[PDB]
Amino acid sequence: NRTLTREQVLALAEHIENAELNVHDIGKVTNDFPEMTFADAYDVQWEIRRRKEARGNKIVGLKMGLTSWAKMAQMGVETPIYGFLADYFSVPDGGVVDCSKLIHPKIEAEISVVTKAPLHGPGCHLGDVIAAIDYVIPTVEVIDSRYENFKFDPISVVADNASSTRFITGGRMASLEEVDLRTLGVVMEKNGEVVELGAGAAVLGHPLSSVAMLANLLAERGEHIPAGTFIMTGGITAAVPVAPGDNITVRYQGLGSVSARFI
Ligand SMILES: [Ca+2]
Ligand SMILES: [Ca+2]
Repeated sequence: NRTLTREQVLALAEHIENAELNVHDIGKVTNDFPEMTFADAYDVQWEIRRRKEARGNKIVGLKMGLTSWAKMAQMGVETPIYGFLADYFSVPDGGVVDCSKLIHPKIEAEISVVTKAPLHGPGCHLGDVIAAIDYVIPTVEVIDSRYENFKFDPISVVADNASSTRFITGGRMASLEEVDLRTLGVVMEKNGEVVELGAGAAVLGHPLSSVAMLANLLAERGEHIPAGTFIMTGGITAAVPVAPGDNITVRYQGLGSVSARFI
């Protein structure tokens, strides 16, 4: 289920990573490799991860994309996608984000978890995930597809590390006992204006399901979710474009807020 030669995987990873590192968009790689499979794309993504680890970057978490059934159906895929988070993606609450290093960023309000027990697929579901959750963390992702197109293409997006670029953690880190992740409300404010509202249920119906799906996806490549893994479970709100000069704050009910300023 792979159509790329290894040379192509390596060349694509370099090409796609450079778009991120050098802050410029590129054509969707499925335009030059229309037969690219998800296995191909994950090979490319994991190769980008390897490139980053090889230069000393710590991989500090994972994120989940396409965590909406409606969006999956629209894309004609049956599962979400994942990407990894590198250490330098991290932005502190209230932190300043330099858009000169970004292409056309948007933010998404998410709830992250840190696990305290290993999780694996296949066949992982909500019930298997609950005991393994240590705490939850309000997290705003900054996504920034390195592709210049308008169509979301899941395979290219996977190769592009699911458009990962920054994540902003903040608010209170709460145990699962304190939080109903389905009804967890978020309010995204941009420049003083409420621009998106959402509830955790927007992530598959239950954000923790995203963790189970991640375990299942990782299991396809013979990986799992080790205890202590930080996982951004998916966009609760529609993604909101940001630009220099923007200030955003996302309030999480009962868990404080996550803010960032863009320059
Ligand atoms: Ca996201
Ligand atoms: Ca805050």
